[PDB]
Amino acid sequence: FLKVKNWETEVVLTDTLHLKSTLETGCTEYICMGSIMHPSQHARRPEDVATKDQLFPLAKEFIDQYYSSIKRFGSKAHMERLEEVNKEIDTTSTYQLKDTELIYGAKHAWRNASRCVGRIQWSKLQVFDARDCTTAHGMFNYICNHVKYATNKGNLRSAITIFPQRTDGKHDFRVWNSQLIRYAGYKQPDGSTLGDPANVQFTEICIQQGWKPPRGRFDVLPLLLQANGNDPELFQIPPELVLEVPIRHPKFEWFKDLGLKWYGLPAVSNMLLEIGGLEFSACPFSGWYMGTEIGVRDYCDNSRYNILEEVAKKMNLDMRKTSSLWKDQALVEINIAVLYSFQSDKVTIVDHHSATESFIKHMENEYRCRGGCPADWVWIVPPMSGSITPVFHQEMLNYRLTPSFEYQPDPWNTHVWK
Amino acid sequence: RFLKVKNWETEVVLTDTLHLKSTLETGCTEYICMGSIMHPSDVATKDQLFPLAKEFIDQYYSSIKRFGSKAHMERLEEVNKEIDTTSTYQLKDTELIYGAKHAWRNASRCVGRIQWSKLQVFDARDCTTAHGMFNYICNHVKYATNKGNLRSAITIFPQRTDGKHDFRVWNSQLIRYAGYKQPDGSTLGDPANVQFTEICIQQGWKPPRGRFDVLPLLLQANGNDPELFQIPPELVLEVPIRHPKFEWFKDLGLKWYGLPAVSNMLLEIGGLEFSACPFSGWYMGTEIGVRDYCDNSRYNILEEVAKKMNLDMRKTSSLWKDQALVEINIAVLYSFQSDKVTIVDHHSATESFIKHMENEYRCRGGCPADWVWIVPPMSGSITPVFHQEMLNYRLTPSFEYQPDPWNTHVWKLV
Ligand code: HEM
Ligand code: HEM
Ligand SMILES: N=C(Nc1ccc(CCNCc2cccc(NC(=N)c3cccs3)c2)cc1)c1cccs1
Ligand SMILES: N=C(Nc1ccc(CCNCc2cccc(NC(=N)c3cccs3)c2)cc1)c1cccs1
Ligand SMILES: C[C@H](O)[C@H](O)[C@H]1CNc2nc(N)[nH]c(=O)c2N1
Ligand SMILES: C[C@H](O)[C@H](O)[C@H]1CNc2nc(N)[nH]c(=O)c2N1
Ligand SMILES: [Zn+2]
Repeated sequence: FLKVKNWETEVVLTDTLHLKSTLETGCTEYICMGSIMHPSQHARRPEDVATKDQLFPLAKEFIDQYYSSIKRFGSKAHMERLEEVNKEIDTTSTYQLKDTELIYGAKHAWRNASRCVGRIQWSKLQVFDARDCTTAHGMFNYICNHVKYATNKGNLRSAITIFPQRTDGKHDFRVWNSQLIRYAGYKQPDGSTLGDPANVQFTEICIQQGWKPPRGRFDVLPLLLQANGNDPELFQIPPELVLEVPIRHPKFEWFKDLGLKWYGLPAVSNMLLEIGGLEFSACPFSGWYMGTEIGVRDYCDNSRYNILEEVAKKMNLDMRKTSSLWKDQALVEINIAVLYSFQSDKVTIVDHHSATESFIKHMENEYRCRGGCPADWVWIVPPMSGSITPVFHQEMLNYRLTPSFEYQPDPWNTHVWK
Repeated sequence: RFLKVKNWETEVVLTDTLHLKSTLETGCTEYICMGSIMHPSDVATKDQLFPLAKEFIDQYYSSIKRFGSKAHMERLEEVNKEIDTTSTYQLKDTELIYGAKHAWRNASRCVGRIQWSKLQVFDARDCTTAHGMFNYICNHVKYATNKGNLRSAITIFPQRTDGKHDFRVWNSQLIRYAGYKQPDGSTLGDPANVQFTEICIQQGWKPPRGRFDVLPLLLQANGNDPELFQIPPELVLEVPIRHPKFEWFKDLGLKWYGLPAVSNMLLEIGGLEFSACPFSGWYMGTEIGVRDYCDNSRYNILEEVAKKMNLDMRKTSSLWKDQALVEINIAVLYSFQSDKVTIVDHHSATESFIKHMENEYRCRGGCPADWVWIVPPMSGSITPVFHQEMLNYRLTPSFEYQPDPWNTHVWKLV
């Protein structure tokens, strides 16, 4: 047993779920790696060509968990499923999930994502089975339908589309984009950057693949889709599917003249979904934004759009010294505008006060029914106004449960072209 | 072996070898991280104390380029005789200074460590009575305050012996405002300090029952009952909080004290335990402006400030709390700088800490840092530390938490 305490309310919770932890965190009793971005390379099966004694134990564990989840441990269907997975592995070196197992696994990977403040929503996830896909054109069709369903004219719905699992590591399906909808970034001749600097490398690959860049500040990037290990292919998302929000301020009339906008649907497309030893290398998932992601990180990181200096100018703030807090003052105003703008256009968004409150409630729920909730304080606490949100004062235990979402390498570092 | 940390904003990568030198638990396991737990998890025997002392003496003589020297070997033998004959030993003055500075250098939660080697150490190990502790502390406050040009200092009282004769400052800081529960459930003054205020009152303190009453010192010498002392008011430097643009802000009636001086921690050097070791530096603005003034459980002034700002408080998404928070923190910094009382804003402090960290990695092989504490409680990602990977581990000498003394003291009178 391990207790976590909220230092604002004095609520103490007791964690037993961590006893089911599978993978190393990176920490030891002598060193804590809680702020390392990727602390551990402890995986569940070697790189590929997993033998029977390597894959079957992972499959048995997942099937066991699913059938226990539904109160059917030891049932005929459970025992039948085990022998079924045994035969498939024997005859194909892999196995295939039932539709129910796939949905269960995708929801539990989200439920297990310790870095995610949005998991109160975890069991409301629309799962699109795209395991019949064979080509980049088919991937594009599946993605377009995902975007259209999830956007829902601004009433955003959480969804995930699951493309065929990895077989041998040479026939991977991959979305080369980091998100389905991102803005381009361009290296200027003098040395500055136009657009989004995070995406300069990916933009150059698109350009180097034939994409004609409009060379603007908010150029929706094309999709670069790889099916069955083949060379990736470019597709333009139909603009009527890409919902965008112009950013204005409820007090500063001049704010709109900064020419800022952002897109409504965040859709992460470069993670790997791991279920029962199976690896889904293309599994784009989407929900909706917390305001700070755009207002604090996308707009105000120094290596991102870096707009703090410009906003502070128009606000006529004393920018001579840091102690005037001109950065902090402009940062607030920017995040007010982002929220006001989304809310004005009826595009789903959550502020960091409401999101963190919801997450404290989700923590309650999880400790009550499940005996714990893995949570990464470093990621859960919002990047502004940390201590006036409830999660700042909440102790959290972090451990790794399966199914899960994992990082994976950018495919241009590993793909051999044709 | 080596460990690498990366700054994701600059892509600077640093190599940590110093973590190999740690031999104290963090609390994490290989399968669970407790990096956000506030504290994870009578005194030492002869056999426990021998290697602890050896490691520290070895570290000291290595630091002065005298490892293996005749003086090094004689000091080890001298220390060993004392442990054998007395079950304990006494630090040399140079060792004490070195140890106190390195406890600071090793404090993984402290963002102000670029200053670590400029620490005035007051040796108070000859003190025997609470009156003596008062004198030592008044002198500390006066030296450290320096009419607003704050200087870092520590005063070190006698080390623990059998655990039955501890020296303790019962206060959590040397200067701190009282808090009073009211019968209607409200709180006057600082809610954080209600319990200690009650203790003082019971010991005979007559409270003014105001919003900013400087608490008395409650001082325990040699394990005796603690005794009350009033710090002379002219030694307590205070700053009235006003705002450079909101003329109404002064009418909030806010003030704070200029000298932060923590007095409830334990200083461990070579296995010796200094249970009374108050230390002082200067404030980072957010400590007062974000935590002291805006924590819901503290002075909790967000509502009143936001009211006077005419903000829409009907919905969170107006970010009225965030807007009021910045203005309060502007006022705190402007007020201290106008009165020429040393303070550091969080941007300047985090910037210096990154330079300190890099310097430490270059000259020492690492710098244990607790990201959860180093990142300021507001505007996190617009400071450089937010993007800095860090490694947390425990080196000694170190500052440690210890139980509040009223939970363990066995009383003597009547
Ligand atoms: C429903 C609304 C949701 C909200 C408001 C939300 C909120 C967030 C936020 C703010 C982050 C931090 C992102 C960053 O700093 O880059 C995050 C991380 C994450 N979210 Fe959620 N989320 C939502 C839905 C989902 C869904 C549907 C999934 C998957 C099915 C998911 C999985 C994850 C994962 C895996 C991470 C960790 C990312 C990483 O390690 O880089 N979230 N979430
Ligand atoms: C010189 C100026 C200094 C500054 C600006 C500074 C800044 C800070 C800040 C902001 C914190 C976090 C406090 C909190 O959030 O509660 C902290 C923690 C800490 N500081 Fe420093 N500090 C300074 C000097 C010192 C000195 C002189 C010492 C001891 C010799 C020290 C030892 C510590 C320790 C041990 C902690 C951790 C306390 C804990 O774990 O609860 N600091 N410092
Ligand atoms: N910071 C940079 N790159 C960078 C950009 C973005 C990210 C974010 C990674 N994660 C994206 C993510 C994951 C999970 C959730 C979200 N946000 C959401 N609300 C959702 C997405 C899908 C469902 S909810 C975003 C990290 C580094 C750089 C600046 C300059 C050069 S690189
Ligand atoms: N927040 C509460 N309690 C509370 C918890 C922690 C603290 C402060 C703990 N840390 C003090 C500290 C330690 C180290 C450095 C500093 N800050 C400084 N700048 C220095 C102090 C000495 C040298 S530098 C402050 C105060 C009240 C409560 C609300 C309601 C009931 S209790
Ligand atoms: C070094 C540090 O771990 C890194 O900058 C983290 C900090 N916390 C974060 N928290 C969230 N939600 N997203 C992030 O990208 C980061 N970055
Ligand atoms: C639960 C969490 O560890 C706790 O609230 C911490 C967070 N980080 C902190 N950081 C600092 N500097 N001071 C604090 O008191 C805290 N509190
Ligand atoms: Zn850890």
